Amino acid sequence: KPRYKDPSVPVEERVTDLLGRMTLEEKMSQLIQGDITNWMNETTGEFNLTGLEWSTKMRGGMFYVGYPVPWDYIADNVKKAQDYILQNTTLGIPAIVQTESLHGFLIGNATIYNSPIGFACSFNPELIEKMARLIGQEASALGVNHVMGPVVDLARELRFGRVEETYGEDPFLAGEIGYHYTKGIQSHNISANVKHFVGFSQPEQGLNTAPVHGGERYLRTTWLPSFKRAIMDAGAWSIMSAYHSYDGIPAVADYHTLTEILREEWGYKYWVTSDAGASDRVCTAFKLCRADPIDKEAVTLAILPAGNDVEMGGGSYNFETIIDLVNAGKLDIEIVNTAVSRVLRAKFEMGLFENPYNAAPASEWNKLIHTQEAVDLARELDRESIVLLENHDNALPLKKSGSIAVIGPMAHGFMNYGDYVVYESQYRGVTPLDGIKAAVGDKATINYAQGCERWSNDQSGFAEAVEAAKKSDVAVVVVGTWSRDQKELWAGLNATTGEHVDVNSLSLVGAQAPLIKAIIDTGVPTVVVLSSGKPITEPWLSNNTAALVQQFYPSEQGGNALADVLFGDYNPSGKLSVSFPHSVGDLPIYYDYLNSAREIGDAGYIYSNGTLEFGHQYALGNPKAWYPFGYGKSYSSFEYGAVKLDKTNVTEADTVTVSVDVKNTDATREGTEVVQVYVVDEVASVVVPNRLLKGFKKVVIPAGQTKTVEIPLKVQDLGLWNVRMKYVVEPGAFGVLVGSSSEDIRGNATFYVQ
Amino acid sequence: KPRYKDPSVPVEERVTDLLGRMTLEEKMSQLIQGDITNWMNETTGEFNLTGLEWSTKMRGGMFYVGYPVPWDYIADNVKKAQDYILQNTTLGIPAIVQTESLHGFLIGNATIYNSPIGFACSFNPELIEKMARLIGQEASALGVNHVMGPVVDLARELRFGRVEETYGEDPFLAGEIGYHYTKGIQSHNISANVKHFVGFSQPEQGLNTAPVHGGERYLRTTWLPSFKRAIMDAGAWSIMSAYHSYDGIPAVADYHTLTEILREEWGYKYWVTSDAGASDRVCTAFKLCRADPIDKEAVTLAILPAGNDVEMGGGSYNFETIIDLVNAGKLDIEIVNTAVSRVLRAKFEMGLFENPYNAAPASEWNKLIHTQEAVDLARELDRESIVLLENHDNALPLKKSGSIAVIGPMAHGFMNYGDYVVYESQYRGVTPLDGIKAAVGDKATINYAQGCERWSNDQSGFAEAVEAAKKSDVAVVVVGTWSRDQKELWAGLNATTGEHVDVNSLSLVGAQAPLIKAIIDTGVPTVVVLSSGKPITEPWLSNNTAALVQQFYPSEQGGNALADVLFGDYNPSGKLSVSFPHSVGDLPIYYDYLNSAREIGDAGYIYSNGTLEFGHQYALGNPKAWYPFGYGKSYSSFEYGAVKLDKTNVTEADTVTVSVDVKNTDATREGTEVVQVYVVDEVASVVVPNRLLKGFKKVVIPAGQTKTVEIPLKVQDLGLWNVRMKYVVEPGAFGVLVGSSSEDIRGNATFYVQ
Ligand SMILES: *[C@@H]1O[C@H](CO)[C@@H](O[C@@H]2O[C@H](CO)[C@@H](O)[C@H](O)[C@H]2NC(C)=O)[C@H](O)[C@H]1NC(C)=O
Ligand SMILES: *[C@@H]1O[C@H](CO)[C@@H](O[C@@H]2O[C@H](CO)[C@@H](O)[C@H](O)[C@H]2NC(C)=O)[C@H](O)[C@H]1NC(C)=O
Ligand SMILES: *[C@@H]1O[C@H](CO)[C@@H](O[C@@H]2O[C@H](CO)[C@@H](O)[C@H](O)[C@H]2NC(C)=O)[C@H](O)[C@H]1NC(C)=O
Ligand SMILES: *[C@@H]1O[C@H](CO)[C@@H](O[C@@H]2O[C@H](CO)[C@@H](O)[C@H](O)[C@H]2NC(C)=O)[C@H](O)[C@H]1NC(C)=O
Ligand SMILES: *[C@@H]1O[C@H](CO)[C@@H](O[C@@H]2O[C@H](CO)[C@@H](O)[C@H](O)[C@H]2NC(C)=O)[C@H](O)[C@H]1NC(C)=O
Ligand SMILES: *[C@@H]1O[C@H](CO)[C@@H](O[C@@H]2O[C@H](CO)[C@@H](O)[C@H](O)[C@H]2NC(C)=O)[C@H](O)[C@H]1NC(C)=O
Ligand SMILES: *[C@@H]1O[C@H](CO)[C@@H](O[C@@H]2O[C@H](CO)[C@@H](O)[C@H](O)[C@H]2NC(C)=O)[C@H](O)[C@H]1NC(C)=O
Ligand SMILES: *[C@@H]1O[C@H](CO)[C@@H](O)[C@H](O)[C@H]1NC(C)=O
Ligand SMILES: *[C@@H]1O[C@H](CO)[C@@H](O)[C@H](O)[C@H]1NC(C)=O
Ligand SMILES: *[C@@H]1O[C@H](CO)[C@@H](O)[C@H](O)[C@H]1NC(C)=O
Ligand SMILES: *[C@@H]1O[C@H](CO)[C@@H](O)[C@H](O)[C@H]1NC(C)=O
Ligand SMILES: *[C@@H]1O[C@H](CO)[C@@H](O)[C@H](O)[C@H]1NC(C)=O
Ligand SMILES: *[C@@H]1O[C@H](CO)[C@@H](O)[C@H](O)[C@H]1NC(C)=O
Ligand SMILES: *[C@@H]1O[C@H](CO)[C@@H](O)[C@H](O)[C@H]1NC(C)=O
Ligand SMILES: *[C@@H]1O[C@H](CO)[C@@H](O)[C@H](O)[C@H]1NC(C)=O
Ligand SMILES: *[C@@H]1O[C@H](CO)[C@@H](O)[C@H](O)[C@H]1NC(C)=O
Ligand SMILES: *[C@@H]1O[C@H](CO)[C@@H](O)[C@H](O)[C@H]1NC(C)=O
Ligand SMILES: [Ca+2]
Ligand SMILES: [Ca+2]
Repeated sequence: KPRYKDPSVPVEERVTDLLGRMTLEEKMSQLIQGDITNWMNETTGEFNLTGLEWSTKMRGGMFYVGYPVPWDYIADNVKKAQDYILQNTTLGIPAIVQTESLHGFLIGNATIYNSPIGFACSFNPELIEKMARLIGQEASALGVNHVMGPVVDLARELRFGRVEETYGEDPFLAGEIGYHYTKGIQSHNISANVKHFVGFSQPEQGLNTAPVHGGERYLRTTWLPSFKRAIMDAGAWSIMSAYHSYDGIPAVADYHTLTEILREEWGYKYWVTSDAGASDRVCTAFKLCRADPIDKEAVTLAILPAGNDVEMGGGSYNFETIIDLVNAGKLDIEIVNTAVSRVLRAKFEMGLFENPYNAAPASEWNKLIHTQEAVDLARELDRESIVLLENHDNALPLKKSGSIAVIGPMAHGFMNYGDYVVYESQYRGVTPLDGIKAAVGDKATINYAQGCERWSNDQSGFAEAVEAAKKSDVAVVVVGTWSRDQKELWAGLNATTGEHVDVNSLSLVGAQAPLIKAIIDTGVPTVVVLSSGKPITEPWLSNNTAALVQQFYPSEQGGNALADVLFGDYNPSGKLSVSFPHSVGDLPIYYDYLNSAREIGDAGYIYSNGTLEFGHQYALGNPKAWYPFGYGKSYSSFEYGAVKLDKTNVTEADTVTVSVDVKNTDATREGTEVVQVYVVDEVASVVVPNRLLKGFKKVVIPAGQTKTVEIPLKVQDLGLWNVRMKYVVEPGAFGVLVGSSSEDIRGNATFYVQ
Repeated sequence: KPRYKDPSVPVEERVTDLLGRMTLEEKMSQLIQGDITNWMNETTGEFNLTGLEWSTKMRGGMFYVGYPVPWDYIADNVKKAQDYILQNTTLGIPAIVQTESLHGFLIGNATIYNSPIGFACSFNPELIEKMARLIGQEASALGVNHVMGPVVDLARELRFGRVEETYGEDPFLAGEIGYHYTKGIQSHNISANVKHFVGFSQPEQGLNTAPVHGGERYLRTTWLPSFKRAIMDAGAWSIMSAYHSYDGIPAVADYHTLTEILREEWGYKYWVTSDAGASDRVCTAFKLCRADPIDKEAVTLAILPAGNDVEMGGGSYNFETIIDLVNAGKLDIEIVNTAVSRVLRAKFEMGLFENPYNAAPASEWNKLIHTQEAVDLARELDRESIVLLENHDNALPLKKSGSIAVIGPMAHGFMNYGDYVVYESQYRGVTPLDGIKAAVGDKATINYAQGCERWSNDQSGFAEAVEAAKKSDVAVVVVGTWSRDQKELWAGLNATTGEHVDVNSLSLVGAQAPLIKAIIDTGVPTVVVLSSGKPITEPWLSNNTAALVQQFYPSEQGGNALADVLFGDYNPSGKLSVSFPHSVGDLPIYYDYLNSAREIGDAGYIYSNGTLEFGHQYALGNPKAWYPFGYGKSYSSFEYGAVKLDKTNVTEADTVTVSVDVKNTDATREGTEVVQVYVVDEVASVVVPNRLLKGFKKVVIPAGQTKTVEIPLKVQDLGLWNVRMKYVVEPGAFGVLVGSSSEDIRGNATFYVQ
C-alpha cells in the first residue's frame, strides 16, 4: 500500500513518496506534453496501441485534445489513456487532459460565448464566473481536466491580433475577471492555465511574437498584477509562459520572473508549461543557441532551470535530452525533481489520484453540453457586453414597427465569431438579421441587403443596399473586423484579427466605410453596429450617424443579444474594456498612462471640407482617446450624489469604503450603470499611472429610483514600486475619482495614508 | 596670490583652493543658470547694471545668450559680464557663456548648415568635425564659450518632432558623429554639451516630453553608447539631462544613470545641467512633489543629489533653496561641494581662468562669421548628405539643356530650414529654384510653378503647374515637411516637424501628393525631391516617378547642393541615417531590432486598383522598411569583391580589420560609395540586436577603378549586456556583413572570439 496512493496522507508527503519511486525516464515523461493523436487517428477515430504506449512512456504527464472531432473520439481515447495509466504502468500517475476554453469549450456543438474583449465590457465578473462553471461542465463531460485559460495579458498594443482574447487594457479589470474565470473553472477540479506569463501583448510593431520593450517597474506595475490575482488568490493550478522576450530576456527562460517573482515572492506551488513551440524559439527566433541542428541541450538548460517546468508540443521536444544532461553532470537532478514535484502537487490537489476519470457516459453528453442554461447565459452575457457609443435624438431604441433596413457584410451570411472557435462554427448561431427578424416578427418589414463583402473594395452591392434604406424608416448597418476558426486561421484564409493576424490600420477595411456613407447620404436615420475584436478608427461616425453600437465578437446568441439592445428589451450597460484611438497613428492609447504622458499640448484637426487646423500634439491629429476606457452610454441618464468615504485618515492596513447615491432620472425604464472608482496617488517618489481603476460596481436601478453604491478600496493594493523596486504604500494623499467612465468623473474625495 | 589663480598648480588643487574660499551663496550661484537679458534689454540693447549685479551674485556660473539680436548686443554684454566678474567680485570666477549650435551658431546671418538628420547621411564624420570647428570660430568671435550640442539622441520614434536634430536611429553612427562634433567644438576651448541624457527620443505616442518605456538592457545596449563616445572619448566638458522619465524615473533625477553609470562606471569628471524648466517638471509633470506653490526644496533634493549639478533657467529656480536645505540639515554640504567642483574643473580645463575673454573685436566679426570657407563647407556637406532613392532609365542626372519645370511649395518662396534656426532665417539662402537657374544659366528654359501651398489642400495652383510641366522636357517637384525658427515655432505658427511639433502621420500633408500625381499624369518624366526633417511615407512614388531624391532640411546653400546632384556635377553619395517605413502604422522601424522581431510572417498588400491581398504581418501592410538604414544609390554601380579578415581566431583585446575591394564599373564618372560593416553576434546568452553597424568608410572611386577598403573592428566594442547586466564579449562566432546598406549585403565573413 504505497503512501502516495493514500488520500489521508498530506499532499506534500504523497509527492515525496511518489517522487522517490520514479525513474529518471518516468520523471522526464511527466515534464513533456503528449497529444491524443499519438494514439487516436484524427480522421477515422481508430486507435493505435503502440502510439499510446510510446506517448505514455515518453510524454505521459499530460496531453492535448483540441482537435475538431466528434465527442466520442475525445472521450473514448481519453478513457483509454487513463485506463492504460492505471492498469498498465507501475505508478498509475493520472494524465492531465488539456484543451482550449477561451470563450467556450473548444469542440463542435459546444456553447460559444462572446469573445473575452467583449465580455470584459460587461464589468460583470460574477456572470463570467457562471460562464466558467458551465464551460468546465461541458469540458468535464468528455474527460478534460485542464483548460488553457484565462488570458490575463492586457490589450496595450492595438495592432496585435490577440487583443480579442484579453480582458482589456486595464490591470484591475483583467485581474478580477481572471480571478473569477479561474475560480469557476477550478470549482470543477479542472485546472486553469493562466497565460501568457508575462508581458506578452505589447509586441514591437504589433507583430505576433515580436519582442517587448519595457522595464521592471512597468512589468510589476502593469503586467504582473492580473497574474497575481488568478495565481495567488484563485489558486490557479497551472501557468503558461509566453513566446516573447521582455527587455531581451525570453519569457520562457526568465529566472527573475518564473522563479524569483513567481515562487520566491508569490509562493506559487504548481507548474509552468511553455507555449507551443516556445522552447525551440530559444535557438530559432532568439538565437541563444544553434538552430540547425537544434541544440536541444541548450534549450533545456535555458528554460527548465529558469523555472519553466514543462515543455509544450509544437517544437522539437528538447526536454528528451534531460536524461543525457543529468548523466553528463550538466543538470542537477534536484532541478528535475522540483519540476516533477510541481506537476504532481497539482495532480494530487486536483483530486486526480482519487478520481482520474472525469467523463460522463455518451448518453448524458447532450444533457451536459449546449444546455439551455449555457445558451441562456451566452445571450445574457453577450447583451450585457454591448456598448452604446452614440444615440442621437432617441434613434434607439428602435420601434418594432414600420420598415427597417438591415445592411452590411456582418448582418448575415456568416457568424462573426472571434478566434479560438472550432472549425465550421461560423455556420451556426444567430446573426443580427436572424435576431432582428425574430424580435419584430410580423410587426415590421425587414429589408435586407449585404451591401458589400468585408474582404473586397467592390461597390456592386451598394445600389441594392441604397434601395433597401431608401424604402425603410431606419437603417441598421453591421460592419467591422473578422477572424477565423482554428483550421481556417492556420490555413491562411483572410482575416483582420486573430492569433498571427496583425494590422497596421484600425480603419474599416474594404468597402465598409464607403457603404456606411452611401446609406447615411440617403437621409434615412442610420444606426451603425461595429462587430469586431478590437477598436475601429472611424471618428466621423460619432456625429454623422443616428446611433453607434459596439458588439465585440458575439456569442452564438449574438443577433438575439444585439436585437435585445436595439429594440430596448435590454437597456445597454456595457463599458469599454479598451480605449478607442482616433487613428492607428495615435498609439498607444491606454487610459492608465504615467503622469507626463498624453496631455501635453494642443491637438490639430483635419476638417472634412479640406481645411487644416495645425496643432502641436499632434500637428493634424489628437492623442486623446476617441472613446476612453470605461465609456458606455445608456437609454437612461444617471445623476450621482456627493461622494463619501467612511474613513479619511487611514493606515496601509485599512479599507476605505467609497459611497455614492446614483439616481436613474428616467421615469419609464430600469437602467444599469457601472460605477467606476479611480485612484490617484497625488505625489509619489517615482512616476506612476495618472489614475487607476481600483474598484467598480454594476447596479440595476429601477426607473426614477436612487440606489446607494458602496465600493471597497483595500489600501494595501494602491502602492507603487519605488526606486529600490520595493512595493510601498507611501504616506500622503490619494484621490478617489468616481464616475461613469475613466474620463466622465461625477464626484471625488481624498483620503490620507499615515 | 591664491593658488587657484596659478596655471602651474594642478587642476584638482586649483579647484580645492578656489572651493575652500567660496561662501555657500557663491557656491549656489555657480549651480544656477543666468541669462544675458538679466542686464541686456533684448529690443534696445540697453544695459542694466543692477540686473548684472544681481545675476552675477545669484546665478553667475553660466548664462544663456540665445536671443535673435545684433552681434554687438551679444559681444558687448558678454564683455560687461566677464569684466564685472574679474574687477567687481572677490574670486573672479569666469562665466560659461551658452548658446545653440545644432546646425550652425544660433545668431542672425551666421552660417546655416543642413539639419543633423541630413548631415548624418553624409557618413562623413571628418567633414562634420570641420563644420564644428567653423561653428566654434563663429561662436567664439562674439564671446561664446559653450554650445548646447551635440544631440546624441537616436531617431527611434519617427512621430517625434526632434527626429531632425538627431544623427539618425543608429548608436554607432550617432556615437561617431557625436565624437567628431564634440572634438571640433572643444578644439576651440568651447564646451560641448552632450544632450539629452538619456533615452529621451522614444516618447510614448511620439508626443514631446512624454515618458519612455524601456528596460535597463535597452538603455545600455542602444541609448547610452552614443553618449559614451562624446563624453569619455572626446572629453566633453558638459552634459544636459532630459525632460522624460525612463521606466518611471525622471532623467533629471535618476541617480542610477546620472551618478552610478556616468561617474562610477564611466569616470565622467564634469557637470550636468537640467534642460529648460526640466527641474519644475519633477513636481509639475511627474507629480513627485507639490506643484502649487511648487516645492522647491523637494525639486532640489530630487535632482541635485541624483547628480544633476546645474539647474537651467526656464523654471522656478528651485536651487535658490540650496542654502535653506543646507541650514536645515537636509542637504549635505558635500553634495553641493561636489557639484560646484564639477563646474569649476570644467572652467579650469577650458582655460577660462587664464583667458576669460573669447571675443574678437567688432571690426573682425565679418572676417570670422559667414566666411567663404564656412559657406563652401555648408554646400559640400549638404551635397554629400543628399540621398538618391530611385533613378529609372537614367532620368538623372538631368541635361543642362531643353526645358525644365520646377514645381512645388518647397521649390521656392521660402527656405525650408529645420528648427534651431534664428528668427527670419527663412528669408535668406539658395532655394531649389535659385540653384537650378544658376546651374543651367541660358542653356535651358526654367518653367516655375508653386503648384500648391504646403499648409493647404487647395488645388487652384495645379493647372498652372500642369501647364509648366507640359511645356518642359522634364519636371522637378519639391515637396515635404516644414518647421519654424525659434520665434515662429513658439509663437504657434504651423509646422509638420520641430521641437513640440509631433505627427500621427508621415504622409505628405495637404495638396502635395495630389500635386505630384497631377504632374506625373502629364506623362512628362517627373523627379521628386523630398525636402523634409524625417521620413515621409509615399511608397507609390518609388516606381511612378522617373526619380526620387531625399534632401533633409537644407543648408543656406541647399539649392546649389541639390543642383550639384540633379545635373550631375556631384555623383550623389548619401546613405539614410534613419529607416523609412511604408506607413505610420508600421512603427517602429529601426534596422537594429532584436532577434525575433520584424521578420515574422507574410505581408499583405493593397493594390492601387482596389484589390486586397491579405497577409498576416500585416493583414494589409508590410512591417519591412520601405527604405532601410544605410540605403542610398549612385549614378555609378559598385561591384564588391571577396571579404577578407586579417584575423579569424581572436580575443577581446584584438582588432579585426575588414578588407574588401570595390570596383566602380562606371566608365565615365567618379563615384563615392559608403561601405558599411554590420556585426552579427550569432549565438548569445541574451537576446541582442539582429545586426549592428560597427564600421564604415566613405571612399571616392575613380571611373573604372578598383579600391581597397579597410575597416577596423575593435572586438571589445561588440559585446552585450548579460543577464547580470554586465558587459561581456562572449566567446563564439561573430558574423561580418559588408554592404551598400543594412539590407544590401555584398559579402560576408566570420571570426571567432576565444
Ligand atoms: C502507431 O504509433 C506509433 C507512434 O509511436 C507510430 O510509430 C512511428 O512511425 C513513424 C513513421 O512511420 C516514424 O516516423 C516514427 O519514428 C515512429 N515513432 C515511433 C516512436 O515508433 C506508428 O506509425 C503508428 N501507426 C499508425 C497506424 O498510426
Ligand atoms: C475535487 O477534489 C477534492 C480532492 O479529491 C475532493 O475532496 C475530497 O472530496 C471527497 C469527496 O469524494 C471527500 O471524500 C474528501 O474528503 C475531499 N478531500 C479533500 C482534501 O477535500 C472534492 O470533492 C472534489 N470536488 C469536486 C467538485 O469534484
Ligand atoms: C477571403 O476569404 C473568402 C473565404 O471566406 C474568399 O471567398 C471565397 O473565394 C472563392 C473565389 O476565389 C469562391 O469559390 C468562394 O465561394 C468564396 N467564398 C465565400 C464564402 O464567399 C475570398 O475570396 C477571400 N478574399 C480575399 C480578397 O482574399
Ligand atoms: C534692472 O534689473 C533689475 C533686475 O534685478 C530689475 O528689477 C526687478 O524688477 C522686476 C519688475 O520690474 C521685479 O518683478 C523683480 O522682483 C526685480 N528683481 C529684483 C531682484 O530687483 C529692474 O527692473 C531692471 N530694470 C530695467 C531693465 O529696466
Ligand atoms: C585652450 O586652453 C589651454 C589651457 O588654458 C591652452 O594651453 C596652455 O597654453 C599655454 C601658452 O599659452 C601653454 O604654455 C600651456 O602649457 C597650456 N596649458 C595646457 C594645460 O595645455 C590652450 O592653448 C588653449 N587652446 C586654444 C586653442 O586656445
Ligand atoms: C500657416 O502659416 C502661414 C505663415 O507661414 C500662414 O499664412 C499667413 O497667413 C497669415 C495670417 O492670415 C497671412 O497674413 C500671411 O500673409 C500668410 N502668409 C503667407 C505666405 O500667405 C498660413 O495661413 C498658415 N496656414 C494655416 C492653415 O494655419
Ligand atoms: C519598385 O519596383 C522594383 C522592381 O520591380 C521592386 O523591387 C523588387 O521588389 C521585389 C519585391 O516583390 C523583390 O523581390 C525584387 O527582387 C526587387 N527587384 C529589384 C530589381 O529590385 C520594388 O519593390 C518596387 N517598389 C515599391 C515601393 O513598390
Ligand atoms: C489516419 O488514417 C488514414 C487512412 O485510414 C491515413 O491515411 C492517415 O495517414 C492516418 N494517420 C496516422 C497518423 O496514422
Ligand atoms: C455538430 O452537430 C452537427 C449537426 O449537423 C454535426 O454536423 C456535427 O457532426 C456535430 N459535431 C459534433 C462534434 O458532434
Ligand atoms: C493492461 O493491463 C490489464 C491486466 O490488468 C491487461 O489485462 C490488459 O491486457 C493490459 N493492456 C495492455 C494494452 O497492455
Ligand atoms: C460629436 O459632437 C459632440 C457634441 O457637439 C462633441 O462633444 C463630440 O466631440 C463629437 N465627436 C466627434 C468624434 O467629433
Ligand atoms: C471649412 O470649414 C472650416 C471649419 O469651420 C471653416 O473655417 C472654413 O471657412 C470652411 N471653408 C470652406 C471652403 O467652406
Ligand atoms: C483628517 O486629518 C486632519 C489632520 O491632518 C484633520 O484636520 C481632519 O479633520 C481629519 N478629518 C477627518 C475627516 O477626520
Ligand atoms: C526694453 O526697453 C523698452 C523701451 O524701449 C521697454 O518697452 C521694455 O519694457 C524694456 N524691456 C525690459 C525687459 O525692461
Ligand atoms: C543680418 O543682415 C541683414 C541685412 O541683410 C539685416 O537686416 C540684419 O539686421 C542682420 N542681423 C544681424 C544679427 O547682424
Ligand atoms: C569695478 O571695479 C573697477 C575697478 O576698481 C571700478 O573702477 C569700477 O567702477 C567697478 N565697476 C562697477 C560696475 O562696480
Ligand atoms: C487589380 O490588380 C490586380 C493585380 O494583379 C489584379 O489581380 C486585378 O485583376 C486587377 N483588377 C483589374 C484590373 O481587374
Ligand atoms: Ca503619495
Ligand atoms: Ca556569441
